[PDB]
Amino acid sequence: TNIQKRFYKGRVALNVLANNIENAKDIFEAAEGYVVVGVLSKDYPTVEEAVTAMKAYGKEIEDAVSIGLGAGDNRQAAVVAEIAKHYPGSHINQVFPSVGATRANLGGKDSWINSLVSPTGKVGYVNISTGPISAAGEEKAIVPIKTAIALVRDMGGNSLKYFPMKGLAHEEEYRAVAKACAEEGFALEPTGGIDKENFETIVRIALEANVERVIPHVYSSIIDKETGNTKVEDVRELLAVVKKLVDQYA
Ligand SMILES: [Cl-]
Ligand SMILES: [Cl-]
Repeated sequence: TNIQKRFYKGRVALNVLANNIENAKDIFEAAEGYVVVGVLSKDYPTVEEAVTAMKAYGKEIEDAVSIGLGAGDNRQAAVVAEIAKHYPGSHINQVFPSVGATRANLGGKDSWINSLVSPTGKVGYVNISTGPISAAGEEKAIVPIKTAIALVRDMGGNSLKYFPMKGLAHEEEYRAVAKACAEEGFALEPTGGIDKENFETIVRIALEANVERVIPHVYSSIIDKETGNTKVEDVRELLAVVKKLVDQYA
């Protein structure tokens, strides 16, 4: 699988955004290849323009592209499902009820698809009502983490995208998600409010739980607003943290 070479020592792959193809190349070099680089569907008016762009970013970085919704924006879920017919990338961000469509649309090309599920205020339970119609309903479907993992697997997904975390604001809920993932042999992608000061703790929680594959997403906290570029020195600093941390689980 293409994404497997993106995990440092098989444990942690960074997910950060690229502003342009030069930024993607510089990020990929700074992360020593242990990264998938987000290109957002929202940034393009059509599926065709998105596909063209993503292939052009991919050409340079061994197709280590993460196909984005745009901060988990559920209106982009149908657009991402459609992009999947024409470009698999290495990694695809998707909302829970569109995972199945996206896997089918890949038409057998290898890729890794996450499933957006959200905190609920209830330790042990995730909100799977993350598509456009489901997110707009009066009640949400709030279910035990492991039942959500089982359903994601039935839809052809590889991981839980846990969002929005607001950093460590929901630490106890995140701890239980990490535990459930580890026990089910399933991958986890913490997202939302991750910065250079809470990055190590968030990843460590997952590793300590014994989650095998973790993909932390680090977005605007490492983006230089002057250029819109993800900062290369920040990506270097994050990889150094990843190595120091993972080298302890031998
Ligand atoms: Cl996304
Ligand atoms: Cl957040």
